[PDB]
Amino acid sequence: MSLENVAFNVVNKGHFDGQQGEVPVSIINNTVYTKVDGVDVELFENKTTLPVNVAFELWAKRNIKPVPEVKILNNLGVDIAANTVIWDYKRDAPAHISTIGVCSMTDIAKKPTETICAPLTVFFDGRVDGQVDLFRNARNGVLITEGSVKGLQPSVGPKQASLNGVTLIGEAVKTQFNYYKKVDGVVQQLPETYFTQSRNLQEFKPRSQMEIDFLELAMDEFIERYKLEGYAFEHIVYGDFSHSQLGGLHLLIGLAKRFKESPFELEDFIPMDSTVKNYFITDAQTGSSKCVCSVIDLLLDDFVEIIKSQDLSVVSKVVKVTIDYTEISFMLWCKDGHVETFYPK
Amino acid sequence: MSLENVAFNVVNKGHFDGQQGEVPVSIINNTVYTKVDGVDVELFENKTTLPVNVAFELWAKRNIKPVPEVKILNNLGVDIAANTVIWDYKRDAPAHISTIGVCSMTDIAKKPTETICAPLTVFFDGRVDGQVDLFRNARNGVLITEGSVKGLQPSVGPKQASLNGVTLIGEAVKTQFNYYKKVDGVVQQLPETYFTQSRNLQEFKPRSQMEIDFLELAMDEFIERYKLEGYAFEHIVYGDFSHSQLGGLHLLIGLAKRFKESPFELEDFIPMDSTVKNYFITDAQTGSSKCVCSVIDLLLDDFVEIIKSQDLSVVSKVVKVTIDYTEISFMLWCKDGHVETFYPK
Amino acid sequence: MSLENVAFNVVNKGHFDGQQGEVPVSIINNTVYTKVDGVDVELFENKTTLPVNVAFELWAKRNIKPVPEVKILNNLGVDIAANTVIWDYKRDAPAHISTIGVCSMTDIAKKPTETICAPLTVFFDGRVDGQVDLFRNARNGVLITEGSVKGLQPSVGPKQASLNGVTLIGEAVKTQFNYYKKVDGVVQQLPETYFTQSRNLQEFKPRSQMEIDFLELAMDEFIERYKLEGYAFEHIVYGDFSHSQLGGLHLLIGLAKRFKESPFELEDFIPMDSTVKNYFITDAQTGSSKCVCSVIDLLLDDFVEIIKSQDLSVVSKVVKVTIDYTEISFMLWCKDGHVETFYPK
Amino acid sequence: MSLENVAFNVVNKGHFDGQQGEVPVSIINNTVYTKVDGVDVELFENKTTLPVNVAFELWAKRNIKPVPEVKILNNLGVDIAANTVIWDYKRDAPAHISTIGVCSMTDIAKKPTETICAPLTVFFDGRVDGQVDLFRNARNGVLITEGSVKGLQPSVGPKQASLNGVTLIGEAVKTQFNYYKKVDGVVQQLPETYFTQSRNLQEFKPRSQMEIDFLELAMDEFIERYKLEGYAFEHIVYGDFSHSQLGGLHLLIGLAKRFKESPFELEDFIPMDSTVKNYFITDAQTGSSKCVCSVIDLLLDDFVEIIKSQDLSVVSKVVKVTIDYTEISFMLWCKDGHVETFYPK
Amino acid sequence: MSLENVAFNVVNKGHFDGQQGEVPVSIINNTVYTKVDGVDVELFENKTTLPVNVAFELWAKRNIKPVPEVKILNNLGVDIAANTVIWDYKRDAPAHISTIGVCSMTDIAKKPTETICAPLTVFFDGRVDGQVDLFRNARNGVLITEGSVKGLQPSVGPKQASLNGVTLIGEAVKTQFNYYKKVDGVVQQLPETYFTQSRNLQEFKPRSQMEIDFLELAMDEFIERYKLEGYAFEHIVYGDFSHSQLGGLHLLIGLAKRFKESPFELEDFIPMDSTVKNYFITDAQTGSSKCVCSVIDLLLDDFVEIIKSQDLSVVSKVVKVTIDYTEISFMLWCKDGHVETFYPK
Ligand SMILES: O=c1ccn([C@@H]2O[C@H](COP(=O)(O)O)[C@@H](O)[C@H]2O)c(=O)[nH]1
Ligand SMILES: O=c1ccn([C@@H]2O[C@H](COP(=O)(O)O)[C@@H](O)[C@H]2O)c(=O)[nH]1
Ligand SMILES: O=c1ccn([C@@H]2O[C@H](COP(=O)(O)O)[C@@H](O)[C@H]2O)c(=O)[nH]1
Ligand SMILES: O=c1ccn([C@@H]2O[C@H](COP(=O)(O)O)[C@@H](O)[C@H]2O)c(=O)[nH]1
Ligand SMILES: O=c1ccn([C@@H]2O[C@H](COP(=O)(O)O)[C@@H](O)[C@H]2O)c(=O)[nH]1
Repeated sequence: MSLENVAFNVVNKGHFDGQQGEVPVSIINNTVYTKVDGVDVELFENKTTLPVNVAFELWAKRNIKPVPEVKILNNLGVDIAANTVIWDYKRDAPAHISTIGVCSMTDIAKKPTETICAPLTVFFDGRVDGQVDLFRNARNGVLITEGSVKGLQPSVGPKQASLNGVTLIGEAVKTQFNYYKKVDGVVQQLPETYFTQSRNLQEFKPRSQMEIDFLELAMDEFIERYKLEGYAFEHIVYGDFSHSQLGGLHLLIGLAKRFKESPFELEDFIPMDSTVKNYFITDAQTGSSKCVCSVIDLLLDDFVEIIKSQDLSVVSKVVKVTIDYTEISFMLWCKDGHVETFYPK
Repeated sequence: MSLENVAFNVVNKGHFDGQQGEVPVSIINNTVYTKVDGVDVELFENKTTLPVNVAFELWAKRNIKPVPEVKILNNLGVDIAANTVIWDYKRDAPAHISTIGVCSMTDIAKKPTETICAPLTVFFDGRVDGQVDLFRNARNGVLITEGSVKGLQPSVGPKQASLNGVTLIGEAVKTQFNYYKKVDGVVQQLPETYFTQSRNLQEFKPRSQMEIDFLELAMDEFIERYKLEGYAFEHIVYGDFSHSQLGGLHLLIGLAKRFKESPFELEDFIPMDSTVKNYFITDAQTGSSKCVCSVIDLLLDDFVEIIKSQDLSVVSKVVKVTIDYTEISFMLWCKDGHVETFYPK
Repeated sequence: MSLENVAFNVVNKGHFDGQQGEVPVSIINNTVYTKVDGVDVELFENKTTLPVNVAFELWAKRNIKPVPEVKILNNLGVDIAANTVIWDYKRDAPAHISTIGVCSMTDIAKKPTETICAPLTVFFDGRVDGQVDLFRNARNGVLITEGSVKGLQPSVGPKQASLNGVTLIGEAVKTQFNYYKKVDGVVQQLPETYFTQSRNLQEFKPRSQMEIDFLELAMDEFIERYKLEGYAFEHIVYGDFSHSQLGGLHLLIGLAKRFKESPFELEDFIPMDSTVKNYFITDAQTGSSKCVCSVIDLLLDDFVEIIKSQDLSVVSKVVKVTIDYTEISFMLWCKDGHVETFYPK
Repeated sequence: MSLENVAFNVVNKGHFDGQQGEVPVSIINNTVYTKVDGVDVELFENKTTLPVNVAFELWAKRNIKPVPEVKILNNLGVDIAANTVIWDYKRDAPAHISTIGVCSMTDIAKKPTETICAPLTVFFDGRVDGQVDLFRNARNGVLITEGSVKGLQPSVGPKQASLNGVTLIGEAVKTQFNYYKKVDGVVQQLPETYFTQSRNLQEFKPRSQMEIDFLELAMDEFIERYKLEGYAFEHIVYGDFSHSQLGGLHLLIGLAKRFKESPFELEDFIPMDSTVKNYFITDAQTGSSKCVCSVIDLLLDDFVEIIKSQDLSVVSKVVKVTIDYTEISFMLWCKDGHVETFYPK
Repeated sequence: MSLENVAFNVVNKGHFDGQQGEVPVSIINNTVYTKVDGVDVELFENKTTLPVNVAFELWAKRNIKPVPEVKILNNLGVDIAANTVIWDYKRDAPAHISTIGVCSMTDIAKKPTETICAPLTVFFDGRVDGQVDLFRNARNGVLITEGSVKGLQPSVGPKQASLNGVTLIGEAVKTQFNYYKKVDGVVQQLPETYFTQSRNLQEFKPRSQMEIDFLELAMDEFIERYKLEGYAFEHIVYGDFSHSQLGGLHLLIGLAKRFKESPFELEDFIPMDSTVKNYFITDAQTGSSKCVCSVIDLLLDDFVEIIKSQDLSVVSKVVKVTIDYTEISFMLWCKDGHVETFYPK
């Protein structure tokens, strides 16, 4: 292993591919350059808190197959990955602080069977040879596979996965994984869970007829068709832009509908991958704004199921919803048997 | 006050909100990070010339209500703000070098009544309690209010204001201010003035029928309808792209019309907020370019009034137009009683 | 806890003392400044690989009582300290990567009784209340005390200790500790050991009559008086400067004698605290030099005991000597029953 | 003015001398280089908080004649210098944040007669032509001269001054100045004052017979000869190294006597020029140490006068002594009519 | 070749030694670290203008045998070295900008026989096999050897050379070289030359009886013994400290004599190796100072020969003296047949 060999692979293979060779490398400030035909070409700018030459090596060795989105791994308590780097593209940094068998500066072990790895919840990838059996022996672990594992009940994960920073539902490649988890040598039954949909504002695409209806129909028409009167969708989902403080607007599909008609600014003041996102939102059309607007991307059909499964008889309470394998707390406010607002915290 | 408490407020409230608490903070190079669930998340990248921890505190304490655009405050001679930070989003830096009662590293005073503040033109905000009366006592000051001030004649400011970096005409919030100014204890009569419209190229929206006509009609049709023959609109407003040096094109609406049909590059080589902007422009379609193209965004109706109020009998002269409370100099070139060009300097 | 409060303590108490207060702080590049009467004064320059604000906090909280030299702790396998920072003054950095109950960015636990601390060999300091009993309960640990511990046999440590970076034999303060060690809940019997003396070239002071004799007597006289003929002291201790490659010179006292008569340069190319030190040495008088000259500071009486306890009948072999609780390997070369050279590796 | 012209003067004249010319300059990180015969030579490393090219210009234009030590100017309330830079060699930075007529980035005025300079206490140097008369007209100012000023009573300053960072009593050049001060146009009578002597530990030289006696005589002999029994010189001046906490040792001459016999470490944790200095002291011989040891360098004859002019009848009190034109507070502790300790704060 | 292999050699061999291996390396800012037993140890701090990883490689590959001082190579017009790095310890940087066969980022050729090397004056080292014959074939070159070269007349170089930054007259190693030079394929006759002695102030040691006499005798006694009256040694060599501007003092031995009696400060404002050095000198005893004091270190016997070989009949003139193979210009000032001053420029 060598910095110059890593650069050679990046230049010739697009990432670290284990090829032999070296190229000349310059490091100046926080950027790595290589000399290409007499001129310097930037290969990598370190945006991490690691040393530039270390971040470069971890970046070059990132996993380039579809992998679980980082929010899923965090929610499952994954501490470290077995013999790979999960690159966190939202943070432009490794998803995990340490490595196993990846890099001499960051390795805590060469193999996940060493004792130092035993207390950590290690992520194992059943697509790599041998890792399923390592999971059967590991004390703490999470395993994904594309198919069945003998003697283990799977929990079916989300349909989408991350490929080189692109979140997608795979058609030429499988992105739908079974999930398994062990704690202290004991296989866990992962809970029934909803999954977030991981869409974004500018390219929001509906994924069900109900979501199509939400984008196509007027507000009162949609709530009428699906008999959603009294659940405060006008506030919660569509948003209330009538006052200086922006009311509601907590579901991504609701932001998408407003955005497609009228633009607004979202300051992502904690920029990481998480099931619930908090934005400093400023509506450009009205001047309505809100410092902390919590936003979750559930499939609209799923959100309706959740809200229709709540008792509306109490002024305020916390509602727990298992999402992405974690319990998300929602604030439910009601008045006279109707929803006033309902937002994730 | 404390760096870690500022970070706590940013993480939990989107900005500094006076809440008690602390979170762990890392500073590496010119970026501030906080540790969130075992990983570092970037909270702020310093693009200012202040120390990173100082810029972070001023940024977190920026004013998040609608405030006058920085170009107005500069034109009014404002030196410093009373108990707030005006963040200059065009420069990504504070609009003013010093503060009053904001930050221990940058404070020159805790209250604007101290003698050190007397010679400075201090900006007071009548929406904050007590500040109107501070203005009545201050030696040098500018005061904005949303309504009347007893015994003071107001100057009506622009319709738009800046909210979290978004320039807008408020509908749910008031952005139209009265302006007052004192110099050496004496209230000034602010001059009659036009106002720039603060629009941008990509999202340019007409704001009058004349501007609608400009975008909808052909060049000769528009000049004919409003009887503008001989005022060189073909050159000044529409632009002349026939030669290697780009001719004219000095009004934003004229750039907008060309841009909507044909893209071009504008290098903003002095990136700050100012009434007149200078761009290094390169027309992609023709290759016509100009190193310094001065561009002003007046409402088209206002620009027509201005140019029709000039004598066209002289080869060249400087025309003074009060705009944004400042005197803008225009170059007027005429030949045989017609305009040849007319551009701001 | 807060950066500004740490700076307040540094300015007012010389280190972190738990006092309430704050001062204004600036961070620019890798240096921390505070404003003192209108000007900036540097408080700390980060020479560590930690973030500047983190290194500053660990530095301010360094232990300022006599503590074991870092080489002893390393040799004893200490991984982390209980509720203190051992500052490594040779590296100008913390001696240990993590902390317990010191600093939010670096803490792995608030108390050493947490499970995450169990596999680490934690250093406990019996001078601090409660820590002896924590040692009795800890799974892995090293404990120093100034006196007896009930039911535990002590190993008497070196006479000297480090106080604010000053290695000294205490007269007004106790620097002589008893040592105890536990591995997996079992108290260890620490081995019989020599100790290095931790002296330096420029201020080398003899500590026994034999060392006095070495500095005072001529080479042949000293070897004769203590009947050291055939042990190659002429080479090993005095040094051989007759060839382009410097021969021998492996004991600090031998460097001291040459240095007091004739100066030379020692490049400390791995600058850390360790029992054996390696120097790139250049003799200024002769031009004799050697890239790797291993140097150990044993009391001369101790080194004579060691070398007189070796068999000299073999051409070459590795000799193991327990020093500072670790086994130091020496290379022993002999010819015709006499030493040729003998140096630590 | 130009960066490259400044570098030309530095290379050819040792400082800025107003010569015409330019040399090639490179700025990389915080260091300025120039190319000299094909290689880069470092000219200046910025240790200030100013921009590297700005600090370089102020450094090159530093005053290279004898000037008052910075501690005197600070004590006199000087805010800024007229047409010069006082370089603060203890901080390796300008003594004053702003300049007058020195540097375009830092100038607040070109001449001290401008209104912006009126509220500042401006330092004027009577050796420069015209500055005495500027002082007669300035509202706030301090003036030094080498001789009489018509109609103004002088206060005789210290014998020593700073020349290129060297504090000296001039023999070939005059370092003894008259001082004058104006506040709001009114000449002040500067108070009777002692002066500190500005000596250092390693090169401490006695400057009176009493100081000679202190270094030459034994402790009891000296106190006896000058009849100083009961004034706790044994504690205050000689120092008490018998306990873990170092007792007393508050006069530089007392540190000098110990240091000449036995070395110790002084951590200067607030590194600036000031009348009273605070050190984190560790005595190497005994291990006695103290986190905050306040140290003042008075001429011993002066300190005896001060302490013999105090009432010793009270347990504890604050004693005010005018020194370097400022009031220094001393803590006086007495028991049964004798001094227990007496130290500056 | 590889960064990590270079670090391995540095850690294990003190410099680059061609050994196989790798160690983990971190680069942060301008410093290279390696992890040694769980902690980071600084290996190299870049003070050059090259990229940190490039400077590190050139530093590790520096020549560690005695080599000509850089001032000699510069004076001989050497542009580049054949298959080695001459490290310039005065500048802490490579003596030459480019390399031949050393480092991929800096190499301009792998062998000096390539056409790109033909116009450069390449330094060849006859101690390395094959390089003498390369010199016979090179178009432009300088060759040093320890002995005779067939068919070439040598010029005997200085007695001293640089070994790892230590300038010395070798006793165990040869530092006295023959010099040869070729320009456009033609061997040059190097001129008769004096050599500077390369001594320093603090450790100045006389090297002849005349120099011994200078240090031992009083000023008038020495000038009398060697009949030097009228050559202004009182001014030129001893220095004149009677006025605010320091007079004379242009020979290092003269600085040494003053320094041994009385200290002064020398600011080396162009820090590089050169035959003539310019210092900003401040005399601590008198306050006499001079911004540009040119200082040359000739053996006193040599300087007397030079000055006694000048005509003293003219007010002022430039005197050319071949020194270190270059022509040094001296200013000679005379009055009434005696020297007034005589200093190098
Ligand atoms: O985690 C949070 C906290 C607040 N809010 C929004 O901020 C306001 C909180 O009001 P209050 O409960 O502080 O009165 C509401 O508009 C709510 O939608 C969120 O979206 N998420
Ligand atoms: O402040 C300026 C200066 C120049 N120009 C443009 O640059 C050219 C100036 O020509 P001249 O007056 O230098 O000949 C014209 O095309 C004019 O529109 C501007 O827009 N603004
Ligand atoms: O760890 C080491 C390795 C080598 N040397 C010195 O370097 C030389 C090693 O020679 P060799 O055994 O490589 O032939 C000897 O002078 C020896 O003293 C040391 O001091 N320490
Ligand atoms: O400004 C200060 C404060 C304390 N000390 C020293 O620190 C100790 C203060 O003790 P106490 O008054 O806090 O008990 C004494 O040894 C005293 O000499 C100083 O020198 N200067
Ligand atoms: O290259 C130089 C230039 C000047 N000086 C010194 O500076 C002064 C130059 O005076 P002047 O010839 O500028 O009058 C003299 O003291 C002279 O010794 C040098 O040493 N070297």
